[PDB]
Amino acid sequence: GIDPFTIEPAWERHLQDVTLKEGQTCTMTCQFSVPNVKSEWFRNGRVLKPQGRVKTEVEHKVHKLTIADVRAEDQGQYTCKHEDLETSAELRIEKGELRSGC
Repeated sequence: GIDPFTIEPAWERHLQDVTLKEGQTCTMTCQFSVPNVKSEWFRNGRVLKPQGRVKTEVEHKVHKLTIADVRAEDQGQYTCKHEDLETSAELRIEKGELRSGC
């Protein structure tokens, strides 16, 4: 028969929409079927570069975006794209005092 034991690129777990308060470290993850491959990150359409708060990590299949001490400006629907295949999630900073304090 077929039995595809080989793993063709797939966005099996799409980027997840994270909502948090400022100052927290973010980690937006997504599962790209291919082991140890890199991808281009986009924040609101813009190519994301791991500068300052941002760190671009990659696991076996899952790709992660680490953002230490996030701000409301660190939002911007993140898209993890590997050439052809892409995924996206809206990053949301909630925020302030009401329902976002202690």
